[PDB]
Amino acid sequence: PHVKRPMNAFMVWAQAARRKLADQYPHLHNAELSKTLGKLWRLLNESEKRPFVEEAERLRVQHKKDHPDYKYQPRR
DNA sequence: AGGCTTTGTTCTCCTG
DNA sequence: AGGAGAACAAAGCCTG
Repeated sequence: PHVKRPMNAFMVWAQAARRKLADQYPHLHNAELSKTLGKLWRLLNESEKRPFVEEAERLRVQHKKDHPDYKYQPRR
């Protein structure tokens, strides 16, 4: 068994945004989508980012509670 | 199976 | 010393 990383603010926000974007732009692939998502992300300010920042932090805390002895060991 | 693409978090290396 | 560099979370498509 090999766990995986908790989502950060950007990833949490991109779940529902990618979706809405893919609707609007069916002809686009996730590569291109991601570029548009980037710009849309940095277009937000503190207040607009806060809920996802908070959401990434509770997700983060939960990950530690779920996996106490976890340690991130990326591959080479 | 793994690349393409993004941000943010966390890892593994270390020269002068 | 701390930071450059890269992995890896999400998505779904798509050759040989």
